[PDB]
Parts: sequence; structure tokens; C-alpha cells
Amino acid sequence: NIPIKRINVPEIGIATELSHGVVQVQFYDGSVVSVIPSMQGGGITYTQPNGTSTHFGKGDDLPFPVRDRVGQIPNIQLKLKTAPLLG
Repeated sequence: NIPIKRINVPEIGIATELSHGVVQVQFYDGSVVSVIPSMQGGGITYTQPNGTSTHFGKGDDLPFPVRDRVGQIPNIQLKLKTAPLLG
């Protein structure tokens, strides 16, 4: 969807805020985490380097390496808020 903020997160990857509130992080290994706003159903969509996508909702426990990676998203959300104007 339309990026409204995008920042490089050194040592982690590239983070994007999409126009409808989803936050995505593309990690250095090609994995992607999408954090879905609670208003849109919440949860996490995680795509492995091999292309496999999994949705983790409320009540799903997060396996390795998803749990630790999702644990980094709050700090990245704050970085996106203070991100420069895109461009």
C-alpha cells in the first residue's frame, strides 16, 4: 500500500508505515513482519525468507524468531513517528 513513512533501521532492516496504519519491517534476511492495527483486527503477519506467510492473532504464541522480532517493532514505531518527511 502507499508508504507514508520509510526509514532505514541500522542492523535490522527497512521499516515502512503504510497509509492505513500497518507497520512493516523488512529484515536484513528478507523476512517481513506486518503489524496490523487493532482497529483492523490486530495481529501480526510474518513472512519467512523462503516466502511462507503466517498470521499470528490474539491467542497465538509467537515462535522463534518471530517473538524477538515483533519485540523490536514498538521501538521502530517510535522511530517512524519521528522519521523525516518521506524523501
